[PDB]
Amino acid sequence: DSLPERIDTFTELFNYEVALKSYDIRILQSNYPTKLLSPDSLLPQTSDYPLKDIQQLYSLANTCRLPLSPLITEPLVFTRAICKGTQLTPRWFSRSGLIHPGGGTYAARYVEKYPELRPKLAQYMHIKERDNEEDELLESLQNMDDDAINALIAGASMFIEGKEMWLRRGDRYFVFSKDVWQENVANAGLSYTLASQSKSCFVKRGNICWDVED
Ligand SMILES: [Cl-]
Repeated sequence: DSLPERIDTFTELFNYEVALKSYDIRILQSNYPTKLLSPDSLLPQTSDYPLKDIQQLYSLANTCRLPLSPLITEPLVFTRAICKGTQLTPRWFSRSGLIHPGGGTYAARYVEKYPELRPKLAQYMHIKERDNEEDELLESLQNMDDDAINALIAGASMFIEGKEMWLRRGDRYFVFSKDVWQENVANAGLSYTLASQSKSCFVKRGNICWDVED
């Protein structure tokens, strides 16, 4: 038929009423903001901060003995609270950028100093900083590779999370079992390769590099 047309046919073989799970995209967005799912949040934040100011903030946090920069005003109060032992409310976390200029969240660093506030501030931590002390959606999110999580952030058509496949259909994502989606791959006339394990990924849908079968 066509490689891209076979992927359109692939999505039509699914029964979106007998899906193992289903998630409203707007609900998922309010429970998990992008900054708390994104792999870039765990990195030093050189895209939003100048490398020189990141150095000065880290030096102030290491010693506890306020640099002049236009962006470091919010990170500076976090450093003050950490050094002096003062409090920051959940209101503060909800209105912050959530991400510390050195990577990771403000809520995880704060909970490292006050471990008893973990339940109150868990929703402000990155999914990779949470231990899941309460969750099925959090567990699926945590087991997504960087390409699958970034494809969920972007609203991509589909992606493989472990053994299950998530497929978008409007404002929801439907999750299907390994047996159901693998048979549809053969029923459509397709082969797949994970983006992380492929040399070339020219027909990419999320975390999936599609090809024809033989
Ligand atoms: Cl897509």
